[PDB]
Amino acid sequence: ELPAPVKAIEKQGITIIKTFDAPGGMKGYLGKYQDMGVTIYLTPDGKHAISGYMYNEKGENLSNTLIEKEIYAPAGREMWQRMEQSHWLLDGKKDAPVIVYVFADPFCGPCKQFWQQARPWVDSGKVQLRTLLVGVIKPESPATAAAILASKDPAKTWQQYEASGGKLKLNVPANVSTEQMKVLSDNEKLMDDLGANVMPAIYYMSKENTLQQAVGLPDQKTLNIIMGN
Amino acid sequence: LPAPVKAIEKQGITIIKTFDAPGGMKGYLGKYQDMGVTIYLTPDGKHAISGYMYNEKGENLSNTLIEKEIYAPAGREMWQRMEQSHWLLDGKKDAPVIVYVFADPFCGPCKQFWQQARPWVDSGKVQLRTLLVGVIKPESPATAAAILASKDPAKTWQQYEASGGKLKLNVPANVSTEQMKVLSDNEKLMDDLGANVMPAIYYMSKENTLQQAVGLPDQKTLNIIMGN
Repeated sequence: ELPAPVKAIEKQGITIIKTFDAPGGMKGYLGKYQDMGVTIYLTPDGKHAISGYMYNEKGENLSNTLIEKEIYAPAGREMWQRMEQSHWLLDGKKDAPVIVYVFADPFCGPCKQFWQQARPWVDSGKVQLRTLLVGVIKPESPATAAAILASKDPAKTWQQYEASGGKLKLNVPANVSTEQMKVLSDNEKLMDDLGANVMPAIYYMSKENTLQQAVGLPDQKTLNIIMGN
Repeated sequence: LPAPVKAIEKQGITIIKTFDAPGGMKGYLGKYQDMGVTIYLTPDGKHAISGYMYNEKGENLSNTLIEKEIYAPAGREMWQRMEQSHWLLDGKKDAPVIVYVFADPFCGPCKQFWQQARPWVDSGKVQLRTLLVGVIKPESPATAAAILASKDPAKTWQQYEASGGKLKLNVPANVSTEQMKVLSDNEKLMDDLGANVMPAIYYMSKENTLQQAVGLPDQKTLNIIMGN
């Protein structure tokens, strides 16, 4: 179905997703190479095609913009909304401009270190952390997570738990209640879909409104990026 | 962070996580713009290599890892949402290759794709699972609902596509509430997937990552959709 120059580019290992309208009398083709988006532009003469990246007068990489909006953004918007709708615990001001979701377990050492790393931004009102608790690392992870979900102020209990390094004493109930069992079960199902079993599993949005991830304790550059610097 | 890795960070790489690599090497998974990157710290601890690691059998382990950690997760939730929808089966229920397609009764390219798929569907290798929507023409909703309302909706849809839309239908007095829900749910999922042109085709790669094709596929894309 494809113009010959585009078929030649196909043979270099590119699979075509869709056509699109491009500037300057050029027809666009969006494709993938090993799951990375690629853009191809058919020239006006119709007898040549260019595989590469298009830039505009303002210096914007329009090919990256298009690949982000058409390939990556839809799955990211959906995961972001799913986390938004889950039972997360608030850490920081409800009006903090930067939102960060974190999967955490009570017996995760690195989760508490990341909790400490976040304090300067959280305690200044810049970032809110939204924790999705799971109970998967240790045998008592489910009950311990359930005990904090059961407390009168779960979000405050979680802060005390992380700040104290897990030394905070709890009243653990006779069993995980059906409501608490649902929260934990849903949170691990969202964690599984996201592909990280190591914690903290940190999710945040790029300036391009694409979902980004950090797993384990971030280094200084990744931390500063997560926190919106 | 080890100094050679910090130098690579300054080239525009944001690190996601560490991982274990062969031979006393530590791995770092990262991104450059939209691109997944692997970095390997040398045993001496004083050098790092940004690139792709291969094993004796010739597998690109960096690509395997980048696919599993960065790309495979993005697809799963959309895939299950399509599975849970009210799709119509075209082919064997046990066919190993599953292909979802958003389609409208008045989409011309959808019927051409339906024809292209016949060799794989008829062989039992591929099942097409059609998510009907009613968006193209004023009569698209009523016609899609009529097909959902038929005695054997999956068979009516196949006959409808095979006939180029000439198949005559029994039209009901209105769209039922369940049919209306099916059409509305399918249209909202299609919107979330970001493609409004049809056929909008969704399928899984050999690497278990979600892929999309929009419009009538060319020969190479068709072979890939069908699992060749």
